[PDB]
Amino acid sequence: VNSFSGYLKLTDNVYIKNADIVEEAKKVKPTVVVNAANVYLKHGGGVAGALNKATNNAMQVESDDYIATNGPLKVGGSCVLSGHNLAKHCLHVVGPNVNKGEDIQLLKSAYENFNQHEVLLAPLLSAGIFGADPIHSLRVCVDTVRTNVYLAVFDKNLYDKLVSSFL
Ligand SMILES: Cc1ccc([C@@H]2C[C@@H](C)CCN2C(=O)c2ncnc3[nH]ccc23)o1
Repeated sequence: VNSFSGYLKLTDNVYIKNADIVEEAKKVKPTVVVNAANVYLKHGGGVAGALNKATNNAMQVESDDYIATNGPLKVGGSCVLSGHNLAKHCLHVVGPNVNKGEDIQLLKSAYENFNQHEVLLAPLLSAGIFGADPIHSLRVCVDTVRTNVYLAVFDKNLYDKLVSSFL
């Protein structure tokens, strides 16, 4: 039993809710919140900008030190950093950004990072300002992630479409 509330169950291990991931993280304090990161960990907008704003920019400060030491992530890759006031840990995962021309096949590699964590609160990777079809992202999630994932979808209209079209 865990504290996630109000989710629709899609499969054995994937759950979905119309929610603001920032507000959901603030209430649940999950072990892991996933950030929709880029390779530079520049948290300017979308989910990343919102998560970073909620940490009062502490996420960005920590991320800049990470990059200065380690260099950029790979598209499809991830790193574990602090969850600050939102979660124990933040798993920064880089899905391909279609608006930069990155290969959508890398979306499966991106979701594979979730399998290193037993339970996660997450957005749909490569959705929103990353330009991919969220219906496709949900399909890849379900077919790739084997651990327990709680997906927060900010847009109510999109949430209803994802549910109604789910196979
Ligand atoms: C066109 C459009 C607008 C928004 C989005 C994306 C994808 C859709 C499918 C879900 C919501 N989205 C997020 O990025 C998101 N999700 C959860 N919590 C968030 N908090 C701040 C942003 C945010 O796409």
